[PDB]
Amino acid sequence: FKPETWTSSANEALRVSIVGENAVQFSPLFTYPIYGDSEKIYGYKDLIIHLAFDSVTFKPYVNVKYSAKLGDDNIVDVEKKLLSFLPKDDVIVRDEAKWVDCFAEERKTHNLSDVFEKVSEYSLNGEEFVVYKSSLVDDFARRMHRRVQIFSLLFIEAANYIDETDPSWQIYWLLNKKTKELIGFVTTYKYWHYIDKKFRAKISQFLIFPPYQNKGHGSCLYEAIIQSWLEDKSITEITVEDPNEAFDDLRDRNDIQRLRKLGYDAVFQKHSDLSDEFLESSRKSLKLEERQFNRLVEMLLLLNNS
Ligand SMILES: CC(=O)SCCNC(=O)CCNC(=O)[C@H](O)C(C)(C)COP(=O)(O)OP(=O)(O)OC[C@H]1O[C@@H](n2cnc3c(N)ncnc32)[C@H](O)[C@@H]1OP(=O)(O)O
Ligand SMILES: [Ca+2]
Repeated sequence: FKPETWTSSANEALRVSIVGENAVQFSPLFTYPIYGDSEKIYGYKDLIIHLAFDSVTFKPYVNVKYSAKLGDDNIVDVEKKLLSFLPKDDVIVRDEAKWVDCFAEERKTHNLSDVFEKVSEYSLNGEEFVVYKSSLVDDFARRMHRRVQIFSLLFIEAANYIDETDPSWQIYWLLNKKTKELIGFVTTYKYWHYIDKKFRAKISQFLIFPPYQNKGHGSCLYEAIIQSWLEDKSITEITVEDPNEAFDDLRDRNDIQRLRKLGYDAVFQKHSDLSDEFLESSRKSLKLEERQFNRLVEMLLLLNNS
C-alpha cells in the first residue's frame, strides 16, 4: 500500500505562476491558511495544482491534476478549497484557452491611470515604474485586490484577508510603466484615536511578487510611500503592522539611509547625547514611531561610535 503515495506537501503541489511574456513559475512559502496547519494533502497521487495569473490583470486560472484519488468520504476537495480563497466567479478553471481570451480581452480597457492617483515614479535597469494608490470602494480596485489578495496568505506568515468595506483602507499599486504589469502592492491603513483631521498611517501588507524580488523594488516602493506620507501634513505618525524578519531588514536599511541624507549621521555624533525635547521634535519631524526611532538612534550610535 504505502500511504505516502497518497500524501503530498501542499507547498510542493501548489505551483503558482505569473504569465506575461512567459510563465514564471514558483512555490508558495505558506499553504496552511488553505490546506491546514500540517500543509499536507492526503488522498491524491501525482497531485499538481496550477494557479496562474495574467501579469497585467491578474486574472486567475486554476487546474488540479492527479493520476488517482482515494474514495474515502473526508478526502478534501483540493480544487474547491483553493477556489474559496480566490474571487467568486472570476476564476477560469481547466479551460486554458478561455482564460487567455478573457484576459487578452480585458487587457484592452485595463487602465489604472484613468482611475488611480499617481504617487511617484522611478527607474531600475532602464525601465520606468509607477506607484499609484486607491481606495477599495470602486469596482475596479476591489476586483484587482481580490485577485492579488491570495499572495499575502501564500507569502506572508500570519496574514489574514482585510475587510474591503472598511473605508480606512488604501492600496498602493506598483506597475511597470510601459507594460502595465503589476509588480507588487501594499495595503495601508489611515486611523486616528483623538477644519481638517490628523491620522496615523500604517503599512499592513507589503508584497512584491516573487518574479520581481531582489531587484530594488521593495526599497523604492517603500521609500515612495514614506516620502509621500512625509509630505502629507495630515499624517502624524508612520508605523508598521507586525513586520517579519525580511521586512524589518528592509525598513531599517531605507530608514537609516533617509536619516543619513538628512545629516542625522552627524547629529548622533555629538558626544553629549541630546535633549529629550530635541529627540521628540526630531522624531516628530521624521514621522517615525518611537520604537523604530529609538532603534534607529541605537544603530546610528555604534555606526559612528568614536
Ligand atoms: C508589514 C509587512 O507587510 S511585513 C510582510 C513583508 N512581505 C513579505 O514577506 C512578502 C514576500 N516578500 C516580498 O514581498 C519581498 O521579498 C519583500 C517586500 C520582503 C522585499 O521586496 P524586494 O523587492 O525583494 O526588496 P529588495 O529589492 O530591496 O530585496 C533584495 C535585498 O537585496 C538587496 N538588493 C537591492 N537591489 C538588488 C539587486 N538588483 N539584486 C540583488 N539584491 C539587491 C536589497 O538591499 C534587499 O535587502 P537585503 O540585501 O538585506 O536582503
Ligand atoms: Ca499586532
